[PDB]
Amino acid sequence: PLESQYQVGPLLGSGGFGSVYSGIRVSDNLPVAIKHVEKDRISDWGELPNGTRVPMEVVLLKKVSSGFSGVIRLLDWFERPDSFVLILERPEPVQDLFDFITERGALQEELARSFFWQVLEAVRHCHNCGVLHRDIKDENILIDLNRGELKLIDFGSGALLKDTVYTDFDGTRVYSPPEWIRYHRYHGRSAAVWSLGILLYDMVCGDIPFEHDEEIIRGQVFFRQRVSSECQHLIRWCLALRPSDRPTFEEIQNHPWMQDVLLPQETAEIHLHS
Ligand SMILES: O=C(O)/C=C/c1ccncc1
Repeated sequence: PLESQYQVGPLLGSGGFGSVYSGIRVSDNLPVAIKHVEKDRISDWGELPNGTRVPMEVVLLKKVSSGFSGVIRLLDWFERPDSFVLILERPEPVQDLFDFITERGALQEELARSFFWQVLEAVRHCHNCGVLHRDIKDENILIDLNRGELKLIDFGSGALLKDTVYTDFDGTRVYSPPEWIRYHRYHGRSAAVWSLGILLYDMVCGDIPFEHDEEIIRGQVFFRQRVSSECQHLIRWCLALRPSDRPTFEEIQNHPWMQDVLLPQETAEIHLHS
């Protein structure tokens, strides 16, 4: 069973992740996303509770699979001779944060607060399940427009979470920390916080703060839009040059700028026009 089980639709995305199609589960007309990954382009693999050799991506997705709606749910997968096919949940209507920001410019702080908070809950969920996403960015975040709920997608650059140093990286350079640029070394959590600082800046300014390696290393933050003093403080904190000067997830969520977040649904009512 595979072709009879899913009705394949139009292509959604095409990148370093691969080829993702809109789909419909023939069983109950459920909206799905059908992701194809070529074996030759897969650089690291693991194994399941019993399992054969599957892509790390599948390992990581199964580990964060649950009722929690903050991380994309892997519903099924198939192995073909030269590829793996991932059946993922698809919200509907949906828009990714990159497209959302492109369309609307810098986000109001209240909306950025709601979105960032949900990103924080989702990443914490990953870390708790032993999974490090390592490609946190606007493109890897879907917005369920009706419910006001965000979903982390694309675990294709991820790894098991560990407390020892990482010497490999294949996420997005412009979201990577100065210790990666300068040394090819990072730790998971502190590097995740850095990329979260980039994302937050992206939300409130409508573009990322650094384009080139030298800017990343210099770590000097210029605000191109009006941003409140506390948000600027949180952003600069996440983007501290020294990894150990960065806030913990707890400190991020305790920060004064993070107080009084909207519920996702209150968020959709106010900012998503539902
Ligand atoms: O996990 C991914 O790489 C992509 C997931 C996804 C889910 C719904 N729509 C588009 C992409």
